[PDB]
Amino acid sequence: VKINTKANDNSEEMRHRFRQLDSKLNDLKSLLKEIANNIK
Amino acid sequence: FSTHFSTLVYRNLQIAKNSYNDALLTFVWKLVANFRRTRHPLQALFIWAILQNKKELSKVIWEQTKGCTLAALGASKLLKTLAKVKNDINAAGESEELANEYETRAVELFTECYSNDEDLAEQLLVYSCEAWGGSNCLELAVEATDQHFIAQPGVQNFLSKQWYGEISRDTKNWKIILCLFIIPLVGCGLVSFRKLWYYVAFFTSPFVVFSWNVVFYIAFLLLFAYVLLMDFHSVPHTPELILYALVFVLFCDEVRQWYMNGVNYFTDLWNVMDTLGLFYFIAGIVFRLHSSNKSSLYSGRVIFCLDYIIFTLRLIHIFTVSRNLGPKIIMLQRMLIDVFFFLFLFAVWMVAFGVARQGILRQNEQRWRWIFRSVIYEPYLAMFGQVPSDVDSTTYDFSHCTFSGNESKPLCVELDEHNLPRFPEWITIPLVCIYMLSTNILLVNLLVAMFGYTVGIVQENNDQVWKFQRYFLVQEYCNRLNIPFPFVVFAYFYMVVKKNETLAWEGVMKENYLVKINTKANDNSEEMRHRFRQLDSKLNDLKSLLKEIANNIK
Amino acid sequence: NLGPKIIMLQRMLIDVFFFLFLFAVWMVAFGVARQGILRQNEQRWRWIFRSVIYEPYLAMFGQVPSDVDSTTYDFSHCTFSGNESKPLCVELDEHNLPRFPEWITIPLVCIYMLSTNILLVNLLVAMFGYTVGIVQENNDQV
Ligand SMILES: CC(C)CCC[C@@H](C)[C@H]1CC[C@H]2[C@@H]3CC=C4C[C@@H](OC(=O)CCC(=O)O)CC[C@]4(C)[C@H]3CC[C@]12C
Ligand SMILES: CC(C)CCC[C@@H](C)[C@H]1CC[C@H]2[C@@H]3CC=C4C[C@@H](OC(=O)CCC(=O)O)CC[C@]4(C)[C@H]3CC[C@]12C
Ligand SMILES: CC(C)CCC[C@@H](C)[C@H]1CC[C@H]2[C@@H]3CC=C4C[C@@H](OC(=O)CCC(=O)O)CC[C@]4(C)[C@H]3CC[C@]12C
Ligand SMILES: CC(C)CCC[C@@H](C)[C@H]1CC[C@H]2[C@@H]3CC=C4C[C@@H](OC(=O)CCC(=O)O)CC[C@]4(C)[C@H]3CC[C@]12C
Ligand SMILES: CC(C)CCC[C@@H](C)[C@H]1CC[C@H]2[C@@H]3CC=C4C[C@@H](OC(=O)CCC(=O)O)CC[C@]4(C)[C@H]3CC[C@]12C
Ligand SMILES: CC(C)CCC[C@@H](C)[C@H]1CC[C@H]2[C@@H]3CC=C4C[C@@H](OC(=O)CCC(=O)O)CC[C@]4(C)[C@H]3CC[C@]12C
Ligand SMILES: CC(C)CCC[C@@H](C)[C@H]1CC[C@H]2[C@@H]3CC=C4C[C@@H](OC(=O)CCC(=O)O)CC[C@]4(C)[C@H]3CC[C@]12C
Ligand SMILES: CC(C)CCC[C@@H](C)[C@H]1CC[C@H]2[C@@H]3CC=C4C[C@@H](OC(=O)CCC(=O)O)CC[C@]4(C)[C@H]3CC[C@]12C
Ligand SMILES: CC(C)CCC[C@@H](C)[C@H]1CC[C@H]2[C@@H]3CC=C4C[C@@H](OC(=O)CCC(=O)O)CC[C@]4(C)[C@H]3CC[C@]12C
Ligand SMILES: Cc1cccc(COc2ccccc2C(=O)N(CCCN)Cc2cccs2)c1
Repeated sequence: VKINTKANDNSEEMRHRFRQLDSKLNDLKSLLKEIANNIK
Repeated sequence: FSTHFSTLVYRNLQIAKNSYNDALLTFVWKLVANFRRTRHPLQALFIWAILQNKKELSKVIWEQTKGCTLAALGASKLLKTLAKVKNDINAAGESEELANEYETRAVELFTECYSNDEDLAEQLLVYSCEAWGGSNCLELAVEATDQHFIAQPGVQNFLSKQWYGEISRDTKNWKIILCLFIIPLVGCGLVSFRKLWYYVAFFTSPFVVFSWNVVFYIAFLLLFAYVLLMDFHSVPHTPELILYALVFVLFCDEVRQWYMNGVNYFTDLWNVMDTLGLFYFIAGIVFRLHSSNKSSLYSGRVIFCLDYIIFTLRLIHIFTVSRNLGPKIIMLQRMLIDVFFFLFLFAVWMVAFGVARQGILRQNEQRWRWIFRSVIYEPYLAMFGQVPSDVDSTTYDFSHCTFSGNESKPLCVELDEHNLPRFPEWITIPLVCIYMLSTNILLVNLLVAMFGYTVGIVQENNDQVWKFQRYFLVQEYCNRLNIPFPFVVFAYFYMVVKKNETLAWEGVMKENYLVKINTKANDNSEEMRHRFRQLDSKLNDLKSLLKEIANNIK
Repeated sequence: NLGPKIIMLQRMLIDVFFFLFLFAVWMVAFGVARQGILRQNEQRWRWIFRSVIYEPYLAMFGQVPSDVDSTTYDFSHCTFSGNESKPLCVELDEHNLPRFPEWITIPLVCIYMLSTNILLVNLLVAMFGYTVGIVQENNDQV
């Protein structure tokens, strides 16, 4: 477990979090587009 | 080649070829002259681009040539020789850097090749050149003193396999050395032949020939010493005739070396030493044959003694391949400057002290031998811990000195009106004390410190130089008849009386090496910014589409 | 306290062997040359080795071989024949004067002393210093 923690201490998860946020934003944009299409 | 070839570069190349010349310079010069006035067009283009200092274009052209290691080695040699003639300071760095870069490229490519298949790598190494420069990779690296390429594990392993010959490289040295003495032990399984026929295989190995030559040289030295010390008479006896016979074959080998090579053969120090030793031996024989006159015999004996010193000092050179003493012997020649500095300081102090003491003790010696004896020899002996003496009146005695120069004794000290010595001790004694302090202690300790620093500094690359010299010696031994020294005269007399899969594999490994370099460069892992920019552009496009949809709705 | 140093002691054989090799080469050369140019046909092995090896060996410790200069040479210690247990007398010429020239013997001994007593010992000191510096890293482990 200590070896695994030392390996994971890279702290590169920021890129993964940013990618997840971008995917969520894309999903929100798609939902907004669908709502706009439904309105018209 | 006719028009786009730079005129300045053309003139410089012409001057270098006409002035220095070399096995490769002549070839490139002739090719350039022919084109201006196997065809190998890629090699010609590579040379044209490299002679004009086009690093990137030269690298691009290099990736297309079939023989890449040989081309890189030739390029490094060409750049080094061109820089050796250049006078501009700025270009001297650029040419050296480019040559080093190409040498590194060749080293890396050969390391990649050897790690895949040793046999094919060795075949490529021995692969003869198709008139690229008239030589293969090893010869070009040697002529370009590319020590890195010769010091890498693959070339050293190849040289070791060639050196041990048929005998397996994984054979204990002591076992083979023991088997050398007792012949019948070779039949037994003590010695391997992994690589009757066994005898020929054992005796054709240059290792065994070298060992036998060492044994015979030691025996020759023993015989020489015995003749000098115990069996020297007016008329030479059988042992001295045997000694002359043994020297004759060495003289014949020296003449053969003079014939194969030329005046360049005398550039090396040890060849000069050998020639001087042989000439001294001949002069000693000439003096000795005058049995009637004893003075000639004594002169011949002295000449033989000096020649014996010369012969004996060569063991240091011959034993520079043992792999334990070799590196230290190689480093030995790296400490001349410290010795010269020490000798300079010591000589200055010696002259000053000797002249002062002789002047303040004795007047008008008029004999040169005693002048130098008192001025140089006695102060020189102080280096080893003995005081010059004669500086204090108490220990001085008049029995050893002579008032006149008729006898072979030092001149007596100047005496005053009362027949007492005239020199004052209160300046002589401090003088000798200061001289001893300066010479015996400070200088020796300073020399020790300088030797320590030099040893520390030069240990980094000593093994590389030793490996280069090992290659030289191994090639020298393999090049000659490869016969034991005492039995080479027969070979001389008889010979006088009577007398591309590899390139494709190299290209594939070159492509693999280029791909590896590209991967190493791309390992930066900076693509995250590009991915983020692409995501931002996609988001902007989605926003524009949403705005268009909203506009369409209203 | 002494253990690590004793352990490191066995790490300096190669330097000693190199020093002994060079010293032996020089010793043999100088001894043979001097014996040949001073005396002829000793015929006794013990004195041969005494003059060729032992006396030059003593030069390692700072004493000059001697017998190279005619001034200090005396005939009392030497014997013309080998009956006695003394070194053989130097070869004499027609006028009963020693025959060897000093202008080659003296430089020979000076060069030998310079090469052996000073250069070799200092080189050994330097090699010992380097070896001590290098091997101190893992001596405690051994
Ligand atoms: C005939 C009598 C008077 C001579 C006896 C003296 C021995 C001490 C000499 C004779 C031959 C010598 C050997 C001749 C050949 C070699 C091989 C040499 O080792 C290598 O060649 C290493 C090569 C490498 O791998 O680089 C070291 C010296 C050695 C053992 C010599 C060591 C000393 C020996 C045994
Ligand atoms: C003016 C008078 C005093 C004449 C003096 C001449 C000597 C100083 C010459 C004669 C023989 C020479 C030597 C022959 C052999 C050697 C060993 C050699 O040692 C090495 O080079 C070690 C490195 C290697 O050879 O691989 C260096 C030159 C030296 C001392 C030579 C240079 C100096 C010597 C003693
Ligand atoms: C006494 C007089 C009348 C004759 C002169 C004798 C010398 C010419 C001989 C006697 C023994 C020989 C030595 C026997 C053993 C060795 C060790 C040898 O060094 C090695 O074995 C290195 C091997 C390695 O490094 O592994 C070099 C030669 C040497 C000094 C030999 C060189 C010449 C010596 C001193
Ligand atoms: C650090 C180094 C360079 C200094 C050397 C220290 C001592 C070895 C020297 C310094 C001054 C010297 C002294 C200078 C003068 C004399 C008088 C001299 O006797 C005389 O006066 C000679 C005339 C006479 O009276 O007969 C005997 C030596 C002595 C004590 C010298 C002996 C050694 C001394 C103490
Ligand atoms: C009455 C007193 C105050 C006079 C000064 C006493 C000391 C300061 C003197 C006496 C002897 C001198 C020394 C005599 C010889 C030398 C070697 C000399 O070395 C060199 O300059 C290069 C040559 C070499 O290294 O041997 C340096 C100074 C030193 C130590 C001298 C420096 C000053 C010393 C110690
Ligand atoms: C005089 C003749 C007739 C008899 C021979 C006497 C020696 C056998 C004895 C006398 C005193 C002894 C020594 C007394 C003290 C010491 C120090 C001792 O070293 C330590 O104490 C190391 C301890 C540490 O490292 O902390 C090793 C033995 C030694 C040299 C002893 C070893 C043997 C010696 C020299
Ligand atoms: C041919 C003639 C001249 C015979 C010469 C034999 C000697 C050279 C032998 C006899 C006793 C030996 C010694 C017995 C004890 C020691 C101490 C020993 O020192 C160490 O190993 C220190 C490291 C440790 O022991 O932990 C090394 C071997 C040595 C010198 C031995 C090797 C050499 C000696 C003096
Ligand atoms: C740096 C080292 C290796 C060089 C040694 C320096 C001096 C110690 C040597 C160099 C040349 C030698 C000289 C060479 C020749 C002679 C003549 C010699 O006297 C003779 O001529 C003997 C015959 C006679 O006249 O009776 C006395 C020694 C001397 C001055 C030698 C004494 C010491 C000298 C100056
Ligand atoms: C008339 C003049 C111009 C002749 C040359 C004078 C000096 C350059 C000679 C005289 C004595 C020579 C020295 C005599 C002995 C040695 C030991 C020798 O050492 C070795 O090669 C290995 C053996 C060892 O280290 O002792 C190196 C050269 C050196 C300093 C010789 C180098 C050249 C020296 C200083
Ligand atoms: C003073 C003097 C003069 C000539 C020869 C020597 C002994 O030199 C060696 C001793 C042992 C092993 C090899 C050598 C050595 O290199 N040659 C080549 C010399 C190149 N000029 C001598 C050899 C003859 C046959 C095989 S080897 C010494």
